[PDB]
Amino acid sequence: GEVPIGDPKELNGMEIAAVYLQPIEMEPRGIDLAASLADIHLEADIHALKNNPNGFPEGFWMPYLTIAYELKNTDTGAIKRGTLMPMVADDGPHYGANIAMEKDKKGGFGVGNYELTFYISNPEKQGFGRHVDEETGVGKWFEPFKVDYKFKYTGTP
Amino acid sequence: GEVPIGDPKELNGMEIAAVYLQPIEMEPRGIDLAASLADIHLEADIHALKNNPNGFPEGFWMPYLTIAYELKNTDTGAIKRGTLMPMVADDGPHYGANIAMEKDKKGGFGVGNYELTFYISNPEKQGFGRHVDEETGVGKWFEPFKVDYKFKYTGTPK
Ligand SMILES: [Cu+2]
Ligand SMILES: [Cu+2]
Repeated sequence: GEVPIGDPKELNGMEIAAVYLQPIEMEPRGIDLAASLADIHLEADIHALKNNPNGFPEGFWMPYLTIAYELKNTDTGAIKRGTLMPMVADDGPHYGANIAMEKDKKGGFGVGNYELTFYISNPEKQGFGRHVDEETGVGKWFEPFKVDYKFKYTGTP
Repeated sequence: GEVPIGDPKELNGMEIAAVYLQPIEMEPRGIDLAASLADIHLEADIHALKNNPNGFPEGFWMPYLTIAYELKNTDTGAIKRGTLMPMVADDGPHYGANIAMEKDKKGGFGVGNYELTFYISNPEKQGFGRHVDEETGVGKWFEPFKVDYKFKYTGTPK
């Protein structure tokens, strides 16, 4: 039961898609917003394309990324920011966050039209290395980038 | 190319293999022992088995693991320890380190008989999360564990 967000993008060797579903319970506790405080779980699905230039096998999950988001209700003008955290669910690893929409104390994050932006930086920021020898080496990582989606939020699932 | 260390182990929903190669030039610089100062590149290859209890599809690389190693020359008694760091090569991600063997004059790390031990802790130690709700959740992570290999080190591959 995942709601697609906008259209997926292909860039920097990766497919980058967004979905939301109902709030989830994550361990370790005290990091992700508690399920009962949230209205959605937002996920970024990020996997390697064919011929990924940093050596990741097609379809592999892209690990050690730093991902921030911005969510804007274009009807009300309300904007929030946060980060997506790496975690695993029954359908495998992803980057996600529980997010208050209707339940956000500030208001303005209810049913309506939204723009979602991911701000993504490469794994080296988190100490992940790459071979650069002639035999087994791989190319440079992408510079930090953003991807943008548009979607209708129809209410908490 | 790659020299296999011992046999791969299937444990805790993962296949856990060890290999060594020639020393590898890594980026970013300083993230590991310089290739020129090393004799081997030690790698741990760790992927999900079928029916992985923590949600990982078969074949996927297991990320965010903490992998400490101990390498012991059982002939000489020489021991060294370190950690294998996550990185990617043209055939995919793994955990690795450049290691001085003959070049290490602080111990007897020459050609001979070795025991290699990996001490492996689960992704939660590095902040990686898991769903635990009924609908989308996965099983509990393994407690820290060790795997042991024996091999003959014959010098840098060439
Ligand atoms: Cu999640
Ligand atoms: Cu390596």
